[PDB]
Amino acid sequence: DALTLSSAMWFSWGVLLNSGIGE
Repeated sequence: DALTLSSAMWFSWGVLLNSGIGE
């Protein structure tokens, strides 16, 4: 439930980070 939904929301943002520094 909220575990996969939570960690998931967290994963997306973690991508954005490495996606801005990584391009």
